[PDB]
Amino acid sequence: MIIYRDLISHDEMFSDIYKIREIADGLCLEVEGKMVSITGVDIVMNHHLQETSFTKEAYKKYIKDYMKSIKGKLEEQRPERVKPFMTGAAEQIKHILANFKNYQFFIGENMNPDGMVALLDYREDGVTPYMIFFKDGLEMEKC
Amino acid sequence: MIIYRDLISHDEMFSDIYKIREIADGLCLEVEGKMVSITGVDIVMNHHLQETSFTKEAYKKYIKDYMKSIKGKLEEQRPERVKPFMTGAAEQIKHILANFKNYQFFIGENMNPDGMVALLDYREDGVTPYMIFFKDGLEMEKC
Repeated sequence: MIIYRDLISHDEMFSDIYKIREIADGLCLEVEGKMVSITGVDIVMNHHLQETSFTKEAYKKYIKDYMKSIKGKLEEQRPERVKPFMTGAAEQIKHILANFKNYQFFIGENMNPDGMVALLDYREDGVTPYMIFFKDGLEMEKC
Repeated sequence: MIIYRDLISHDEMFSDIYKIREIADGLCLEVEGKMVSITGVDIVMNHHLQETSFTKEAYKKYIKDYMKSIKGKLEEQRPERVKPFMTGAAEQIKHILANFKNYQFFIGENMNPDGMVALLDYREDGVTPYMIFFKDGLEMEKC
Protein backbone atom coordinates (compact mmCIF):
# COMPACT_ATOMS: atom_id res chain seq x y z
CA MET A 1 0.00 0.00 0.00
CA ILE A 2 1.09 3.60 -0.65
CA ILE A 3 0.28 6.20 2.01
CA TYR A 4 0.33 9.96 1.33
CA ARG A 5 1.39 12.13 4.28
CA ASP A 6 1.34 15.86 4.86
CA LEU A 7 4.90 17.03 4.16
CA ILE A 8 4.60 19.64 6.96
CA SER A 9 2.57 17.85 9.67
CA HIS A 10 3.31 14.19 8.69
CA ASP A 11 -0.37 13.25 9.16
CA GLU A 12 -1.57 10.48 6.91
CA MET A 13 -3.93 12.11 4.42
CA PHE A 14 -5.03 9.20 2.18
CA SER A 15 -3.67 6.07 0.52
CA ASP A 16 -3.86 4.34 -2.87
CA ILE A 17 -7.01 2.38 -1.89
CA TYR A 18 -8.81 5.26 -3.66
CA LYS A 19 -8.71 6.31 -7.30
CA ILE A 20 -6.05 9.00 -7.72
CA ARG A 21 -5.47 11.21 -10.77
CA GLU A 22 -3.01 14.05 -11.31
CA ILE A 23 -4.50 17.34 -12.53
CA ALA A 24 -3.46 20.94 -13.28
CA ASP A 25 -0.22 19.75 -14.87
CA GLY A 26 1.19 17.80 -11.93
CA LEU A 27 0.21 20.40 -9.34
CA CYS A 28 -2.56 18.50 -7.56
CA LEU A 29 -3.94 15.06 -6.84
CA GLU A 30 -7.67 14.47 -7.22
CA VAL A 31 -8.81 11.62 -4.95
CA GLU A 32 -12.10 9.83 -5.56
CA GLY A 33 -14.01 9.01 -2.39
CA LYS A 34 -17.11 7.01 -1.70
CA MET A 35 -20.15 7.90 0.37
CA VAL A 36 -20.68 5.47 3.23
CA SER A 37 -23.28 5.12 5.95
CA ILE A 38 -22.57 8.94 10.01
CA THR A 39 -23.38 9.36 6.24
CA GLY A 40 -19.99 10.69 5.15
CA VAL A 41 -16.86 10.57 3.02
CA ASP A 42 -14.77 7.44 3.47
CA ILE A 43 -11.50 9.37 2.93
CA VAL A 44 -12.36 11.69 5.81
CA MET A 45 -13.51 8.94 8.16
CA ASN A 46 -10.71 6.51 7.29
CA HIS A 47 -7.93 8.98 8.06
CA HIS A 48 -9.66 11.02 10.81
CA LEU A 49 -9.41 14.22 8.80
CA GLN A 50 -10.87 17.11 10.78
CA GLU A 51 -13.17 19.54 9.02
CA THR A 52 -12.20 23.21 9.41
CA SER A 53 -13.50 26.55 8.13
CA PHE A 54 -11.97 29.76 6.81
CA THR A 55 -13.08 33.27 6.18
CA LYS A 56 -11.83 34.24 2.70
CA GLU A 57 -9.26 36.58 4.21
CA ALA A 58 -7.90 33.99 6.64
CA TYR A 59 -7.53 31.46 3.81
CA LYS A 60 -5.65 34.05 1.72
CA LYS A 61 -3.39 34.62 4.71
CA TYR A 62 -3.13 30.87 5.35
CA ILE A 63 -2.48 29.78 1.78
CA LYS A 64 0.24 32.38 1.13
CA ASP A 65 1.85 31.21 4.36
CA TYR A 66 1.46 27.53 3.35
CA MET A 67 2.85 28.20 -0.14
CA LYS A 68 5.91 29.79 1.47
CA SER A 69 6.38 26.67 3.62
CA ILE A 70 6.17 24.36 0.58
CA LYS A 71 8.58 26.68 -1.27
CA GLY A 72 10.95 26.16 1.66
CA LYS A 73 10.69 22.37 1.49
CA LEU A 74 11.18 22.35 -2.27
CA GLU A 75 14.16 24.72 -2.00
CA GLU A 76 15.95 22.08 0.08
CA GLN A 77 14.88 18.95 -1.79
CA ARG A 78 13.81 19.94 -5.34
CA PRO A 79 14.94 23.49 -6.15
CA GLU A 80 13.81 23.06 -9.78
CA ARG A 81 10.20 22.56 -8.65
CA VAL A 82 10.02 25.99 -6.97
CA LYS A 83 9.01 28.26 -9.78
CA PRO A 84 6.50 25.83 -11.42
CA PHE A 85 4.85 25.34 -8.00
CA MET A 86 4.76 29.06 -7.20
CA THR A 87 3.41 29.78 -10.69
CA GLY A 88 0.91 26.92 -10.63
CA ALA A 89 -0.30 27.46 -7.08
CA ALA A 90 -0.92 31.16 -7.74
CA GLU A 91 -3.07 30.20 -10.74
CA GLN A 92 -4.82 27.66 -8.49
CA ILE A 93 -5.31 29.89 -5.42
CA LYS A 94 -7.18 32.53 -7.41
CA HIS A 95 -9.56 29.93 -8.85
CA ILE A 96 -10.19 28.31 -5.45
CA LEU A 97 -11.04 31.73 -4.01
CA ALA A 98 -13.66 32.22 -6.73
CA ASN A 99 -15.55 29.02 -5.81
CA PHE A 100 -14.82 29.47 -2.10
CA LYS A 101 -18.22 28.35 -0.83
CA ASN A 102 -18.35 25.28 -3.08
CA TYR A 103 -15.56 23.64 -1.04
CA GLN A 104 -15.37 22.17 2.39
CA PHE A 105 -11.98 22.21 4.10
CA PHE A 106 -10.15 19.40 5.91
CA ILE A 107 -6.86 19.11 7.80
CA GLY A 108 -5.03 16.06 9.11
CA GLU A 109 -5.82 14.62 12.50
CA ASN A 110 -2.88 16.41 14.15
CA MET A 111 -4.65 19.71 13.36
CA ASN A 112 -1.27 21.31 12.75
CA PRO A 113 -2.03 24.92 11.71
CA ASP A 114 0.86 24.77 9.22
CA GLY A 115 -0.53 21.64 7.58
CA MET A 116 -2.17 21.26 4.21
CA VAL A 117 -5.87 22.05 3.83
CA ALA A 118 -7.65 19.64 1.53
CA LEU A 119 -10.73 20.66 -0.41
CA LEU A 120 -13.79 18.40 -0.52
CA ASP A 121 -16.16 18.68 -3.46
CA TYR A 122 -19.03 16.57 -4.80
CA ARG A 123 -19.57 15.47 -8.37
CA GLU A 124 -22.66 16.67 -10.16
CA ASP A 125 -24.68 13.54 -9.30
CA GLY A 126 -24.49 14.99 -5.76
CA VAL A 127 -23.28 11.63 -4.35
CA THR A 128 -19.65 10.88 -5.28
CA PRO A 129 -17.15 12.95 -3.24
CA TYR A 130 -13.67 13.93 -4.32
CA MET A 131 -10.83 15.76 -2.59
CA ILE A 132 -8.08 18.01 -3.95
CA PHE A 133 -4.57 17.98 -2.49
CA PHE A 134 -1.45 19.94 -3.36
CA LYS A 135 0.87 17.25 -4.67
CA ASP A 136 4.02 19.13 -3.61
CA GLY A 137 2.73 19.18 -0.02
CA LEU A 138 2.47 15.34 0.11
CA GLU A 139 5.09 12.65 0.77
CA MET A 140 4.59 9.00 -0.34
CA GLU A 141 5.50 6.29 2.15
CA LYS A 142 5.52 2.72 0.80
CA CYS A 143 4.92 -0.08 3.28
CA MET B 1 -1.16 2.41 9.69
CA ILE B 2 -1.00 -1.39 10.03
CA ILE B 3 -1.46 -3.59 6.96
CA TYR B 4 -2.67 -7.18 7.42
CA ARG B 5 -1.30 -9.58 4.83
CA ASP B 6 -2.04 -13.15 3.78
CA LEU B 7 0.78 -15.35 5.13
CA ILE B 8 0.50 -17.59 2.09
CA SER B 9 -0.11 -15.49 -1.03
CA HIS B 10 1.15 -12.22 0.58
CA ASP B 11 -1.94 -10.34 -0.64
CA GLU B 12 -3.03 -7.32 1.38
CA MET B 13 -6.29 -8.20 3.09
CA PHE B 14 -7.20 -5.17 5.22
CA SER B 15 -5.69 -2.45 7.36
CA ASP B 16 -6.42 -0.92 10.73
CA ILE B 17 -8.61 1.79 9.21
CA TYR B 18 -11.57 -0.46 10.09
CA LYS B 19 -12.89 -1.53 13.44
CA ILE B 20 -11.07 -4.83 14.15
CA ARG B 21 -12.03 -7.31 16.89
CA GLU B 22 -10.49 -10.57 18.11
CA ILE B 23 -12.98 -13.43 18.27
CA ALA B 24 -13.06 -17.21 18.78
CA ASP B 25 -10.41 -17.20 21.55
CA GLY B 26 -7.82 -15.50 19.38
CA LEU B 27 -8.36 -17.72 16.35
CA CYS B 28 -9.92 -15.01 14.19
CA LEU B 29 -9.98 -11.30 13.43
CA GLU B 30 -13.39 -9.75 12.80
CA VAL B 31 -13.17 -6.65 10.58
CA GLU B 32 -16.21 -4.37 10.46
CA GLY B 33 -16.75 -2.67 7.11
CA LYS B 34 -19.23 -0.14 5.83
CA MET B 35 -21.66 -0.42 2.95
CA VAL B 36 -20.46 1.81 0.15
CA SER B 37 -21.59 3.10 -3.25
CA ILE B 38 -22.76 -0.25 -7.46
CA THR B 39 -23.29 -1.30 -3.82
CA GLY B 40 -20.65 -3.25 -1.92
CA VAL B 41 -18.32 -3.54 1.06
CA ASP B 42 -15.54 -0.97 1.51
CA ILE B 43 -13.08 -3.62 2.80
CA VAL B 44 -13.51 -5.62 -0.39
CA MET B 45 -13.13 -2.65 -2.72
CA ASN B 46 -10.33 -0.94 -0.80
CA HIS B 47 -8.06 -3.97 -1.07
CA HIS B 48 -9.38 -5.41 -4.35
CA LEU B 49 -10.54 -8.64 -2.73
CA GLN B 50 -12.05 -11.16 -5.14
CA GLU B 51 -15.30 -12.95 -4.40
CA THR B 52 -15.20 -16.69 -4.96
CA SER B 53 -17.63 -19.58 -4.45
CA PHE B 54 -17.45 -23.16 -3.22
CA THR B 55 -19.49 -26.24 -3.05
CA LYS B 56 -19.57 -27.55 0.51
CA GLU B 57 -17.45 -30.49 -0.64
CA ALA B 58 -14.95 -28.20 -2.39
CA TYR B 59 -14.80 -25.97 0.67
CA LYS B 60 -14.24 -28.96 2.95
CA LYS B 61 -11.26 -30.03 0.84
CA TYR B 62 -9.92 -26.50 0.45
CA ILE B 63 -10.10 -25.71 4.14
CA LYS B 64 -8.35 -28.82 5.46
CA ASP B 65 -5.48 -28.18 3.06
CA TYR B 66 -5.40 -24.53 4.10
CA MET B 67 -5.00 -25.66 7.72
CA LYS B 68 -2.00 -27.84 6.77
CA SER B 69 -0.26 -24.90 5.10
CA ILE B 70 -0.88 -22.85 8.25
CA LYS B 71 0.05 -25.71 10.58
CA GLY B 72 3.33 -26.03 8.67
CA LYS B 73 4.24 -22.36 8.97
CA LEU B 74 3.25 -22.44 12.65
CA GLU B 75 5.56 -25.41 13.31
CA GLU B 76 8.59 -23.28 12.39
CA GLN B 77 7.24 -19.99 13.78
CA ARG B 78 5.48 -20.66 17.08
CA PRO B 79 4.74 -24.36 17.61
CA GLU B 80 2.76 -23.49 20.74
CA ARG B 81 -0.04 -22.10 18.53
CA VAL B 82 -0.48 -25.38 16.62
CA LYS B 83 -2.55 -26.94 19.41
CA PRO B 84 -5.09 -24.06 19.71
CA PHE B 85 -5.00 -23.28 15.96
CA MET B 86 -6.01 -26.76 14.75
CA THR B 87 -8.39 -27.01 17.72
CA GLY B 88 -10.39 -23.85 17.01
CA ALA B 89 -10.00 -24.19 13.24
CA ALA B 90 -11.67 -27.62 13.30
CA GLU B 91 -14.41 -26.17 15.50
CA GLN B 92 -14.60 -23.16 13.18
CA ILE B 93 -15.01 -25.32 10.06
CA LYS B 94 -18.02 -27.11 11.52
CA HIS B 95 -19.65 -23.77 12.27
CA ILE B 96 -19.00 -22.51 8.75
CA LEU B 97 -20.21 -25.72 7.13
CA ALA B 98 -23.35 -25.67 9.28
CA ASN B 99 -24.19 -22.11 8.15
CA PHE B 100 -22.55 -22.36 4.73
CA LYS B 101 -25.30 -20.43 2.95
CA ASN B 102 -25.00 -17.25 5.06
CA TYR B 103 -21.49 -16.53 3.78
CA GLN B 104 -19.69 -15.03 0.87
CA PHE B 105 -16.07 -15.87 0.24
CA PHE B 106 -13.22 -13.56 -0.71
CA ILE B 107 -9.58 -14.06 -1.58
CA GLY B 108 -6.79 -11.56 -2.09
CA GLU B 109 -6.46 -9.89 -5.45
CA ASN B 110 -4.00 -12.45 -6.86
CA MET B 111 -6.77 -15.11 -6.66
CA ASN B 112 -4.30 -17.68 -5.30
CA PRO B 113 -6.27 -20.97 -4.93
CA ASP B 114 -4.37 -21.73 -1.68
CA GLY B 115 -4.49 -18.32 -0.03
CA MET B 116 -6.79 -17.49 2.86
CA VAL B 117 -10.51 -17.28 2.21
CA ALA B 118 -12.17 -14.51 4.21
CA LEU B 119 -15.84 -14.83 5.04
CA LEU B 120 -18.36 -12.03 4.57
CA ASP B 121 -21.45 -11.97 6.80
CA TYR B 122 -23.85 -9.26 7.95
CA ARG B 123 -24.97 -8.35 11.47
CA GLU B 124 -28.39 -8.90 13.03
CA ASP B 125 -29.26 -5.48 11.59
CA GLY B 126 -28.69 -7.11 8.16
CA VAL B 127 -26.94 -3.95 6.99
CA THR B 128 -23.52 -3.87 8.68
CA PRO B 129 -20.96 -6.09 6.90
CA TYR B 130 -18.12 -7.79 8.73
CA MET B 131 -15.38 -10.09 7.50
CA ILE B 132 -13.77 -13.01 9.30
CA PHE B 133 -10.07 -13.77 8.89
CA PHE B 134 -7.90 -16.56 10.31
CA LYS B 135 -5.54 -14.58 12.53
CA ASP B 136 -2.75 -17.19 12.37
CA GLY B 137 -2.73 -16.83 8.57
CA LEU B 138 -2.03 -13.09 8.80
CA GLU B 139 1.09 -10.99 9.38
CA MET B 140 0.72 -7.48 10.86
CA GLU B 141 3.28 -5.13 9.29
CA LYS B 142 3.52 -1.39 10.00
CA CYS B 143 4.66 1.61 7.96
